[PDB]
Amino acid sequence: RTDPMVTLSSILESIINDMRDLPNTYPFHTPVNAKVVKDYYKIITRPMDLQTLRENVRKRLYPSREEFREHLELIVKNSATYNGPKHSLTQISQSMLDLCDEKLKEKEDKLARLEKAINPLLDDDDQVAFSFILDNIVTQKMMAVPDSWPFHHPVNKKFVPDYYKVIVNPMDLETIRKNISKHKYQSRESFLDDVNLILANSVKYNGPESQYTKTAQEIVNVCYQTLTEYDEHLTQLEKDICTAKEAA
Ligand SMILES: C[C@@H]1COCCN1c1cc(C2([S@](C)(N)O)CC2)nc(-c2ccnc3[nH]ccc23)n1
Repeated sequence: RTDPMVTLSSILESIINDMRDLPNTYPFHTPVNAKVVKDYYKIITRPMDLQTLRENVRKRLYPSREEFREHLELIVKNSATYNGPKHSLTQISQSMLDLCDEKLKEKEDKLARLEKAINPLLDDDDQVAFSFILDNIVTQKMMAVPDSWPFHHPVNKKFVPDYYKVIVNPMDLETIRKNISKHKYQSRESFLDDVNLILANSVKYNGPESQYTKTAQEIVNVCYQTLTEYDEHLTQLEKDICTAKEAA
């Protein structure tokens, strides 16, 4: 009878209420006015605030606590970049994230039940096993490529100011890991689309002959090599995930 997305959304909104009530948080309650803070979008790529977060909850945009927390954490990350890692505003934003984490921990079993009702694949043992393997390929093989650090995380526009003018469809290994953690990939095909986007963006930003692109090529190649080594197992997992998906 009960729509678990409604129940989840009410929990998330309550957390937003609690974070809004923390001291000195008003600078985070609504979007930054980028006409008064005239350099804001030259530095920040993914703006976020509590009003936008709440509207997104009400748009039923967060099927689990992961997607919600990712957006909440942008508030902290943006403040660390724009104001500084130890600025009072960054400490204030971190106090909101800390409270969120306390509330999520209090409610973790309830949240897990709602999340699996919304998306039964989150509790499917073949999906979980498939995602586990992908994450290990990323951390033990792809991130182990020498000098692969430029590809481990999203580019910070503060440090590479023209990056997102050139690269409008960015991708990086942390984002892929976040996608794995959310069970975004049900087979290798979608995973390889994101992996190859890293390489394509290197060709575009750094050039096809750049050492950065040679490193990106090595990341892609070790991914192919490892997927091949695990092909028989991965194929069975993919088949069983498909079956579970048809059933859900
Ligand atoms: C532009 C280069 C090459 O293509 C891939 C992305 N690349 C990055 C990525 C990063 C990040 S980061 C610190 N989160 O922004 C993700 C790790 N950083 C710097 C960088 C930053 C400052 N000076 C630099 N000099 C040369 C590179 C460079 N390049």
